Amino acid sequence: GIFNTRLSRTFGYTIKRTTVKTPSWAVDMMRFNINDFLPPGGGSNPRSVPFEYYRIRKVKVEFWPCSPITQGDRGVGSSAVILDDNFVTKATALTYDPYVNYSSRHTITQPFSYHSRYFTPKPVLDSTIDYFQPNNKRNQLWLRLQTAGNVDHVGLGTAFENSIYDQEYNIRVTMYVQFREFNLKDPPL
Amino acid sequence: GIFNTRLSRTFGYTIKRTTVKTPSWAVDMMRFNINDFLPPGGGSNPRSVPFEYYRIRKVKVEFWPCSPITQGDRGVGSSAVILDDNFVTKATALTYDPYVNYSSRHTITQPFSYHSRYFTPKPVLDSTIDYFQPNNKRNQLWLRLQTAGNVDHVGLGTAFENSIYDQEYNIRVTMYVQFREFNLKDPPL
Amino acid sequence: GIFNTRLSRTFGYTIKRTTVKTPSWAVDMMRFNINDFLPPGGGSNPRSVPFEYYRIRKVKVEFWPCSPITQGDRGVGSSAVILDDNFVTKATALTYDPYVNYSSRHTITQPFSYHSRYFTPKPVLDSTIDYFQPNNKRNQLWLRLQTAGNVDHVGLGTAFENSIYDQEYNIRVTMYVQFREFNLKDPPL
Amino acid sequence: GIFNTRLSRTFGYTIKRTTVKTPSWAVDMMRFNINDFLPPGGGSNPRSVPFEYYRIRKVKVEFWPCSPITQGDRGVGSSAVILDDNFVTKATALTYDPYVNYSSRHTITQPFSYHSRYFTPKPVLDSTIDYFQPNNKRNQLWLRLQTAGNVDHVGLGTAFENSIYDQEYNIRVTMYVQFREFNLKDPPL
Amino acid sequence: GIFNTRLSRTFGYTIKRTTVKTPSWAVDMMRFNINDFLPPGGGSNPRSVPFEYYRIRKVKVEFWPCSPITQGDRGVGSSAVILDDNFVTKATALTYDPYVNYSSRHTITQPFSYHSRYFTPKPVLDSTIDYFQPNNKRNQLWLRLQTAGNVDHVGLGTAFENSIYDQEYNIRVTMYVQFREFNLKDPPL
Amino acid sequence: GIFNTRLSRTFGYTIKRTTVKTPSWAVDMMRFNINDFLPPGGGSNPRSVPFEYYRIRKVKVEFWPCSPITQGDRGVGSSAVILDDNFVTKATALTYDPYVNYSSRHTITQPFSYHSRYFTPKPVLDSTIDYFQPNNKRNQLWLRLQTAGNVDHVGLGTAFENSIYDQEYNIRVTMYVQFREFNLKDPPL
Repeated sequence: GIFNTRLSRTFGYTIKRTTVKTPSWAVDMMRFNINDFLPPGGGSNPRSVPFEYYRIRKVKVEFWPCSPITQGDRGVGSSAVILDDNFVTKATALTYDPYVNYSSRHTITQPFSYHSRYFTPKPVLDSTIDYFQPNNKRNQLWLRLQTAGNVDHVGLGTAFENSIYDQEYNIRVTMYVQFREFNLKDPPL
Repeated sequence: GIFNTRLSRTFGYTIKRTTVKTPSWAVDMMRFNINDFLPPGGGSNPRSVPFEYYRIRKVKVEFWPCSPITQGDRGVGSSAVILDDNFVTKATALTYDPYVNYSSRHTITQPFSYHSRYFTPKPVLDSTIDYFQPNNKRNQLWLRLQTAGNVDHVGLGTAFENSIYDQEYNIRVTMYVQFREFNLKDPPL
Repeated sequence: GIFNTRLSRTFGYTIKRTTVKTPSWAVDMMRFNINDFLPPGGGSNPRSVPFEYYRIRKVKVEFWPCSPITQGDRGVGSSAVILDDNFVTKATALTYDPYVNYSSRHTITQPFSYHSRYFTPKPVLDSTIDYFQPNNKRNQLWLRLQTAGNVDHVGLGTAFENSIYDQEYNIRVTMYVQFREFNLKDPPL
Repeated sequence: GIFNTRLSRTFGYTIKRTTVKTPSWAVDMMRFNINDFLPPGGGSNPRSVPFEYYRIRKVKVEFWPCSPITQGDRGVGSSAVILDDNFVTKATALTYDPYVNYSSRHTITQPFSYHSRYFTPKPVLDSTIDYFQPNNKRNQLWLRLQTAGNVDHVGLGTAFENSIYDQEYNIRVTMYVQFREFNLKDPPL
Repeated sequence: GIFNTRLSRTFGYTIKRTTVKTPSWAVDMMRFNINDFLPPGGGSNPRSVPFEYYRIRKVKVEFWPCSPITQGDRGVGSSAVILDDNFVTKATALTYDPYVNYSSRHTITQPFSYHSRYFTPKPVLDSTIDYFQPNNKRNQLWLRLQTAGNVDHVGLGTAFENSIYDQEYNIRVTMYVQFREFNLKDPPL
Repeated sequence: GIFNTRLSRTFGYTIKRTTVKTPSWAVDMMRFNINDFLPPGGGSNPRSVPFEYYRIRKVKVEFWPCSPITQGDRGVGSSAVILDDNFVTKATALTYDPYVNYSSRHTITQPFSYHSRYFTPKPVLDSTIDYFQPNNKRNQLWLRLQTAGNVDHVGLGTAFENSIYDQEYNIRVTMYVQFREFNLKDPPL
């Protein structure tokens, strides 16, 4: 019983100002979990979408700027796809862009420019070995939609060039999911 | 955002014994409401299936017998489709089968025989005028999936021939529904 | 060195009687392990079928009744396919059939009727995440035929309607397996 | 339930040295039994390959030398196929090669040369009459895989030319068999 | 960012002499890890090949002899492919060749003969269950190139026939690997 | 063993303000060396990319502005391709644009506009004679990837029109290189 749908979530991210003169970059990570998109249900149905299995097909991360088009001290960054839960260490002012030479690098124009990334994440099945599957719609694993313990999906790391002014963003993540085995429970009343 | 699924519900019905010698029939009615198939949800989602609109496409009423194949004093009844909420009055021992000459009559062999009816019900929009639509999948009205006040659908009346022995049945109603406009709400936690 | 064969096993299951008047259902689970079908071997060959690897292709669960065709208080249940080791909790008299709205539900006529289910199970690789593969004969994983520690396969849950009389069944599970790498060891004597 | 497989076995054979000056030959025989290739099983399965019937299709006898390529006093012998259990009498130093004029003679170069023979043996059904079947894959008799009393198959006799030095060989017999009627027994535990 | 290359490594293996008269075999195992082929890098690049992911496509094990062609007491052994990390126990003088009846057996002529094996190994993801994938270039899992903790690949076991003389070998393993996601890091200086 | 890849590097350039009223231009040069893109390696591998030879195919110089779109006193400049290491002398306020009549001149809109130049540089083999090759992918010379003494490539000179305000830029140079003869060294550990 397949049901392809779309789930979204919005949150903020700010790159604080720095008095540093050099071009330094601010590094951070981004994971994706389905608990943040799918709330708990009620009653005999533990989740709000009554299905048993799921598998995330795609994610769309949108960096919607919060800064005016008149803001100066512009910069240039990079967003890369990291499917293994080993990101570059979080840094405030690093002397280089680590994600620049990555094959999945897209340039981030800053601060007043929109940046989208559309990709297929991978689940963290074993963080010790960090193995994942290649892209195959027919062979992608089905995970279970747990009650409160779903596994973290992974796949984006960023590097933003710091500035004299604060750079704020409203980040909207949209997960395109595919469920299976409609499992609604209908007790009497 | 269409999602065709199937919802079921099971309950009992008994035709008590009678010392009456004549062939008399027991008349009863059967309505269908979605509250009995779809429970209330939890949180910001008032229902367990997160959709706004619905329309019932078909219903399958199954009279599963509870009586052995050795039971005597067998009989013959009738099930008809009544799409307007004006049934023959409920009777214990009526001297005739009212639903026998109906164009939608199917014979009910009793007591140890299975009887199915598969049809398209109609909602009770105005019980004073009792108007309904003909069968058209493209033009069928969409109703709202209310929280605790959904409208009764209608469409089956029965007439069972009484017997010296009690005739029990386990009735399984299956509604084939079609929802629209996925409306999940995901607050933080 | 492929060898497709067929292994069987027979055991009993009883649904005890209840004085409860309502229609209640008895819920139970069913797992499949190869230790119960393949005994230990002897000598340098740890198992009786001299192969290294295996993968279960199909299982046929047959509910052969033990009850006469004259037994009354008949009922109606459901059998569903559960490929993830999270079954509905075992219950003696539950007020509803949980497996009724499942997409893999087959109706169980009770008590004197035969019920078969033919499906492809999945192994329990990680019970925490509960991931499994879709059906693909060419890409199905090969497991190792361990000596005394094989992994449990999963895939059936049932719901039987209780009755005044005891409902007994002789359940015959047949696993259609596929082995690989003939590994017979022939020491002297 | 046919299962064609391959069973092997390795053992030694030595032609001891002789001070005799003349060219003399050492004669010996070679039978084949399935007890030497198939060990006893364990439990309710008396054999390690769980089948009832068998029939030997082919045998490959390989004389793998043990002697260096620098060894002198080389010689020339003969291997013939003897399907009736009446071999030339075993001799240490016979004044001629008895198997030389046989229609199934292959020359054995000695001592450091490989010799293979690939043929279809015959079972010893009656040693008094010594009757056997011609080669026909469709009409070949099925024998029973006994527990500890299988019948000897026959089909090779050799004649090695003696030498001043010892001539050792590691003989690897490979039987290509065909079983029938999978008969595994699975008691409880 | 795919880069198919070839990595090699050379090491020794000796089968010590034995006074035992019988034909006995020496059993041993062979695993493959990428730490032994890929050294650690320097600086911000933890490895010498600047890539993130890898997957081993093929391995070529070459037994290059160290013994002269005049060496006697020759023998015959077997090399088999064992993709599950459960080898025959290491033995000094075992009375039989365990790997002889394996479907992946290749004969090892000893002592002065070259033996190659070219196959696709499998990683040890779970040693408890010992599951692996079949050969599929498109669906083969990508592992992470860890810093100092890579997972052992597996796939060869051997059985060498002992001798009066020591049998030495120089074993050259060549792994044909496929990397992904060039991840060079270029800090200033 | 060819490997085409892409190496990047980012740095700043500022055109300081001037009280001069006339239109004057600021002249500067730009060379390219591979030491600034490829760091030193570690151990027996002197460089981080394990190859012997290289040849630079293309370079992309990107002038990413740092100034707001509201900045006035705009200007117009020129960027030209200079493949011989004899640039116009560096000047702070020159009374004309020297690179304006060059055949390889592209107009630089200032200050808030992006300027890219994509071309094929040439190495400085002899600065006394200053000879270079025409563009030919098949005949381009292979240089050696030295340890700490690589030769400077050349090919861009600029002329920016001065302003009352400071004009800052973040310059991102991307070199598209082609290596040869994979030369990884793997000592033991």
